[PDB]
Amino acid sequence: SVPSQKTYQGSYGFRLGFLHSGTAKSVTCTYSPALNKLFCQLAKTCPVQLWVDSTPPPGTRVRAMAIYKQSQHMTEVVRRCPHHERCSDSDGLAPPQHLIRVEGNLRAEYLDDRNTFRHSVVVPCEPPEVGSDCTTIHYNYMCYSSCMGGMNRRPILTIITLEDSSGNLLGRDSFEVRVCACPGRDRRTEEENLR
Ligand SMILES: [Zn+2]
Repeated sequence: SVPSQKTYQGSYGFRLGFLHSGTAKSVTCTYSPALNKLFCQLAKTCPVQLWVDSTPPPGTRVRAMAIYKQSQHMTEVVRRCPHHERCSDSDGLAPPQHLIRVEGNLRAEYLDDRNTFRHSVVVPCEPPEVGSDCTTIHYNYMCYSSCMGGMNRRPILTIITLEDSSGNLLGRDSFEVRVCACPGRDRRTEEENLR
């Protein structure tokens, strides 16, 4: 009833990486290592790096799923709010209910779990291009953390799983996400509160 969020590098040394985008008030996506938390604007590009120590087998995939961070909400499926699920901002592939989309990858698949009813988006695990040491997936988050009737100000985590071709676990990592109007200011504020 609750997906695991335990960090697990596995046999391939799987882990995420994030750019260093800063906290200017204009920034659209920014990652806080101190908070392990990504702050982003609605529907803007969120680059997430995938790092491995060795190449996983052909057919390996990478899945993203959101859960509520607070235990008392963790069994509730994270979905878009009653407004956003109806705003016809379809990209042609993502169901309108799904919070997390993958940008610019026609091989992305969206799953509505027949048992848990949770949403996820999965793509094939690509090898780095020549001259590159990692691969990057571009995610979009399609509701604000504040959306009423949806996340409703509750924080979420995104869980990224490296999977084999059967969907078995190879690796796992995660990060908190806040989708908000001013990620730079909010990151600064929360890092200050932590200090
Ligand atoms: Zn919304």
